[PDB]
Amino acid sequence: THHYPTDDIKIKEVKELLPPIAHLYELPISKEASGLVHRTRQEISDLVHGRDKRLLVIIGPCSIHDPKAALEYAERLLKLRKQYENELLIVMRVYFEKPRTTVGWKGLINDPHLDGTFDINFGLRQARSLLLSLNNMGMPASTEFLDMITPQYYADLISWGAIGARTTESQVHRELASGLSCPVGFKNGTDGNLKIAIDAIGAASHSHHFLSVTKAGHSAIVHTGGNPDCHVILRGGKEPNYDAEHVSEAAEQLRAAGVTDKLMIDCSHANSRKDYTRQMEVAQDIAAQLEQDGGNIMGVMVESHLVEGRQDKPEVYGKSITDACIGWGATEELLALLAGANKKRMAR
Amino acid sequence: YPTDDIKIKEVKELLPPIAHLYELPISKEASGLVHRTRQEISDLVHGRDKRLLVIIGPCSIHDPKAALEYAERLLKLRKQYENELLIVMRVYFEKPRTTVGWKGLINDPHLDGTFDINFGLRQARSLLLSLNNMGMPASTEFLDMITPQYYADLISWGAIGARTTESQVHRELASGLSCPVGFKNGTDGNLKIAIDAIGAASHSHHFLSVTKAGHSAIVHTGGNPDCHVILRGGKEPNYDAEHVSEAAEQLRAAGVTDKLMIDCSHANSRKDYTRQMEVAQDIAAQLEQDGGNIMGVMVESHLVEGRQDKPEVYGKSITDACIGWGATEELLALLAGANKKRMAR
Amino acid sequence: HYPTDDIKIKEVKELLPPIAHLYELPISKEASGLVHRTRQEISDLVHGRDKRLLVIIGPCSIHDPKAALEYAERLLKLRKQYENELLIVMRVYFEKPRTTVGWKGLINDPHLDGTFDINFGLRQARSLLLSLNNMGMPASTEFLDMITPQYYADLISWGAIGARTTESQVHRELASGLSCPVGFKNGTDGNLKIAIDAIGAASHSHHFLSVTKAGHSAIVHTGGNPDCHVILRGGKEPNYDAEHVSEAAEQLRAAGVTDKLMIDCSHANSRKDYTRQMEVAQDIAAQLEQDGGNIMGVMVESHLVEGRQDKPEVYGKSITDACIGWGATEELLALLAGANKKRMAR
Amino acid sequence: HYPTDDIKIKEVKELLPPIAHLYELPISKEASGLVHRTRQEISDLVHGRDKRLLVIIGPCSIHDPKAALEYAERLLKLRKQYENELLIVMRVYFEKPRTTVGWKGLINDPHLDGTFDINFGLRQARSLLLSLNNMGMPASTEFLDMITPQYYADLISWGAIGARTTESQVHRELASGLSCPVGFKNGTDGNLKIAIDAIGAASHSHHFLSVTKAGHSAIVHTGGNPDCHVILRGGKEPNYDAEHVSEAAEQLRAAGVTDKLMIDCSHANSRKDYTRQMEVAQDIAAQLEQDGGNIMGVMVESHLVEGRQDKPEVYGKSITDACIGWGATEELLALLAGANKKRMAR
Ligand SMILES: N[C@@H](Cc1ccccc1)C(=O)O
Ligand SMILES: N[C@@H](Cc1ccccc1)C(=O)O
Ligand SMILES: N[C@@H](Cc1ccccc1)C(=O)O
Ligand SMILES: N[C@@H](Cc1ccccc1)C(=O)O
Ligand SMILES: [Cl-]
Ligand SMILES: [Cl-]
Ligand SMILES: [Cl-]
Ligand SMILES: [Mn+2]
Ligand SMILES: [Mn+2]
Ligand SMILES: [Mn+2]
Ligand SMILES: [Mn+2]
Repeated sequence: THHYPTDDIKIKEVKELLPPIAHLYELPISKEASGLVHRTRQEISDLVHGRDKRLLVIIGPCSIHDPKAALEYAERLLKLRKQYENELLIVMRVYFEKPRTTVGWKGLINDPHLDGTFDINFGLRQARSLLLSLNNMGMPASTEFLDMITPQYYADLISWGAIGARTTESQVHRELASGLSCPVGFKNGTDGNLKIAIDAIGAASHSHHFLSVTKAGHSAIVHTGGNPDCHVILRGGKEPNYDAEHVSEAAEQLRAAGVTDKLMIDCSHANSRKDYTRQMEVAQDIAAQLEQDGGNIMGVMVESHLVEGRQDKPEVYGKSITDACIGWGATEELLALLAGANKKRMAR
Repeated sequence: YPTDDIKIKEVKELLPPIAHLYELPISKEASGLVHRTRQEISDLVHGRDKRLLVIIGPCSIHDPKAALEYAERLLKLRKQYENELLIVMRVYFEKPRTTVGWKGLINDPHLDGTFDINFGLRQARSLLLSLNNMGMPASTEFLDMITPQYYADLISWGAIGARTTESQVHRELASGLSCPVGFKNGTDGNLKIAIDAIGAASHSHHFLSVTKAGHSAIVHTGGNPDCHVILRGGKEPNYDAEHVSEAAEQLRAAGVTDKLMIDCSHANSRKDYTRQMEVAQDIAAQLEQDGGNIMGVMVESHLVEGRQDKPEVYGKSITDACIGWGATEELLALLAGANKKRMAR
Repeated sequence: HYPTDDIKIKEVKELLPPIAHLYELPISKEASGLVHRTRQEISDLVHGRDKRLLVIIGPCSIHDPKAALEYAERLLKLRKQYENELLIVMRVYFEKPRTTVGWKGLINDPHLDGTFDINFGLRQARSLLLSLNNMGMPASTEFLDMITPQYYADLISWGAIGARTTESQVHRELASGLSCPVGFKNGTDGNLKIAIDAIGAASHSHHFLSVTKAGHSAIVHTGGNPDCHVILRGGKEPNYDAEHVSEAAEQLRAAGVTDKLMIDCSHANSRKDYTRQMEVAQDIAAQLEQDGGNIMGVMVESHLVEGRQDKPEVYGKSITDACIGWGATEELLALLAGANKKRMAR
Repeated sequence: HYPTDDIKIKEVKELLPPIAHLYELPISKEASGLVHRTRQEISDLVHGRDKRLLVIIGPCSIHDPKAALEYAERLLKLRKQYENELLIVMRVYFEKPRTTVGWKGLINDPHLDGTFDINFGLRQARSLLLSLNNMGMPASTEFLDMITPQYYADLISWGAIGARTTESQVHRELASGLSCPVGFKNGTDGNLKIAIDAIGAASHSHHFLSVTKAGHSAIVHTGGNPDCHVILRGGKEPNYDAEHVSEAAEQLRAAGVTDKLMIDCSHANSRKDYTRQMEVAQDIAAQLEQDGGNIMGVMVESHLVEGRQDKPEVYGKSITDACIGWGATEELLALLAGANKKRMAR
């Protein structure tokens, strides 16, 4: 050439996203939602720092692919949230995407129509809409943040947030966490590395900068204040790491690092060895721990839907199309089991 | 009750990419150097050419004057060894860290906690343009999904670091970077995350970023066919023939390019800069014997050797310790001679 | 350091960008067909290819979307009724420029209380414009600035540049890039030269500054607008009569631009008296019956209820210039249709 | 789906936001001081708190920054020499509006070749404006649209709204938020009322659409500009003489706005003849000697070299309106200095 091309050589298309502010204008957080979010955050902070011995329970589908079923799930769960409010602090898992190495559906935000149309403007509007409806009905929500831009669209509706095993060591994700309004859980690494999560809590506690967009949708540098409400999530690795031996080892490491030694345990994913029928075993092991001692457990995580298992196409209502989940009946047993176990712990 | 930006001190709009692009447009010559160098590196990744890519330079740039002088010296050697080595300057603006400390030239250019990013972005672009204009291609690590909009048009080779190789969004980024991309193996030696990254990054993805004009955007990528692995050590170093052979088998097994890069520094030197030469000597011996799966090396080098906590000495690192200029001359002559023998078979 | 920037500015507030409104209110297929078709139909009148009369008719200003829609439903019946003689397009002006303090219109101040809720005002304007086209009623508007068109010009079948801006270079540059045909009003005191010059200017390629659909400062490069014409709206004295029309047509021909024009029955032509709009229309009818070859359109200020009021108390009654009511509007349209039917039969 | 959007648009491209230019060319302390003081000094003249004569003087249009700066160096000596009698501010206008095709000025088309490199034009305009303020020469300009002021109004000590836009509502809204004092020109044909009306309007709070310094669609809420005044530039006939000044003053007083005004020596007051600016100046000088209490300023079109040329071949000679040369400028300023020196004895 004269001028050889060097910009966007491997880019098919860049399209504007509607700014966060457009979504916020259509769907402003209500007074009720605001109160629920503010309260639930403070309450979760109390658990993280050992000021309250109630058990945080992040529970719900692996991924949200159908708002209607999410809203029905929320209705059922709400009754249990209330029933168990003295023993457990129940928050719905509302993740819009499962990260994956191979190609496949990129979730409800990226691809709301489930057909590779990538209608993100729609997806983001749908995602905000659901999160607002959840908070309005009295069901707080949690989610995993996969990038540094989506939080501007709906983090104001999030009571608890996660950074996944594949990004816990990522500098920029730690930076993000240090500025999220909600408490944040850092999952241990894919193969069980706990150190990255312990390091992440220390890092995310401090002030940081990272790049994102303003609510008006423009390139921005963000200066964080630190997030003092971070904690570990044990989700297994090569072997599961839910039992008392592992919880006690993690707590030693946490204390040795001088960060909170209250942690959360995932009943699904690697701790269930990718088998949804084993989540109850994990919970039952956690129940047992809480009865004997369990001083370092502040939370658990469970993959649960209306209907159990999984499907590869979205044919059955309330049935996951990502990781398999325990159905509603087992959800009822699992929660009873945890509430009764924790009732005793709080009394001791 | 407030629920938004509870833990945010400030959100500040940046000058858009178009502003920096207006002040510092890529020149014709620089676009040719970038275009050519990218293809040349693609040829190494895909086994078309047997020159050895050498990504060499400071751990991190904290002073552009010293980087330009470094580049001037390096350029003569890039030219001298062009039939055996494809020399490209390491121009990394930041070293990621867990503890508190300096966040690099882009984030904090004045080295004083002022975080003058607009200036940092300008200075980074300015340096990269100057380097390309003098004949020196540049390489960098991309730590997020927005900075590439400011200066990726000037980068001939990019890296994704050990701590981000497994991150989905960073792989999605890699899938639309105009340059070839190296993925580093995990902090403790995990090669699979890099092998998976190359696979993921060869496909078309979507990720969020900004347009050149600074507006929140969705990016639809075409996939990046020119990705490869970088061996940078783990619990043990992984630079030797035995580790190379195992990585190459796993790469072939995965159906991705089995040509890789070996970092002489970081966890392969185990943070002793004086051990880089020893790693390079082992690499040289591999190239002389066979070394068919090696397409490149990485070396942390500066004008003056070692490191210092404050930028007192000119041309000396304030992040990881580097070999100095004399050792650099020796290492490059060494690798040139060894690869000459490889290429002749 | 002394401050020198924004010294007399209370506030600068970023708006929602056009793309935000366009996403909530995309133009429908049906509204697109109507807009596209009506612009071409008007082009054909402007250039003498069709002899139907363009009738820009409706409220002085829109202050109540409900009444606007009711007005449209009634007007639609007549648009259809007279479609062989008249091309009826609804007047949908959101603001009346004024010199003194007062309401700045439905876009700038939709709540009519000086809250200046512009985001709401732009949304409601777009929404009203979309509902109008969807029911079969094309819309017309005056563009007062260079940024508002990005929010709703896609919904506009005919656009005006008023007496106070016809001579404005930047408004001529705007007109040169508007998707719709454009009418330029003669000056406040009757100056026609500014409108003739405007047509010439607007037919050529220009640049002017605005925003992109995403809301970013932009330079706009236009193709030129071949479908501009003049609008006679009076001055010191009215200029609607055959003798004024005749002279304006000669001056248009001498400038090498279209000698087909529009006559406003209202404003300075009615001497600010809405009960004279019918007399102007009667004079126009008499011209169309005799010859009237240079008339391609008329403008009428019309509402559900006649007159004007200071506060919006009575439903369907103007809060800006006094308009004829619905009954008078039926008579005025019958008169014009009847006169033009005869013109078209020659 | 028929197309309805941007049908007659060739291209919309982003403009660098104001903040990009402000980052590269921040106002200096010195320039901020000069601007601040000069604006204050001019408001004093507008309201008759001081009796020095504002002289807006310089090229019709800027097409070459080098000549502009050279011109400024020469003017600076006389600005200093006459500082007790005259307040000399350089005319730094980047474009002359026109009806026919031709050069669209230094901002729109800095390369004088039809390439419309507007980013470069805005940059060059701000650059020149900053250099002028830094050397000690304050600057004045005409604002043609609602966006360009965001790029350099912080460097402007006096602004003009031209004859073709004085009646424009949006341009009055702009004026009401401009940090400098503003002169409104009488109409093209001599109409003074639009300018008197403009002063009233611009004194109040208004809204208008523009962009934020960051380059995004915005609504601007202004505070009102108390420092507006009329500029008499002729029309149907020259309006520089004592009788016309007296009529204008009476009319200003009746509208309850400042009866201090500016008289343009050029344009229609010179009958388009650059050799008559000295004659107008002489008439003004005789008024200042006798009484001239309503005069607060004059405008003059002046360059290094007299006359005009179609192509920018000769250095320092206008390619728009013909100007007096540097020699006649020296004579014209000495004349006005001496006459106002006498006026100031009363
Ligand atoms: N708005 C986020 C914080 C954030 C700001 C800016 C960018 C990204 C995230 C929260 O309230 O948690
Ligand atoms: N501009 C980048 C690709 C990219 C586009 C958009 C966002 C991020 C990265 C390149 O040429 O490599
Ligand atoms: N979008 C307008 C033209 C326009 C573009 C940009 C700014 C202003 C107006 C139309 O289609 O008529
Ligand atoms: N910045 C201008 C005022 C202004 C603001 C916004 C838009 C246009 C003009 C000044 O200081 O005079
Ligand atoms: Cl934008
Ligand atoms: Cl656009
Ligand atoms: Cl602003
Ligand atoms: Mn899952
Ligand atoms: Mn390093
Ligand atoms: Mn009216
Ligand atoms: Mn002139």
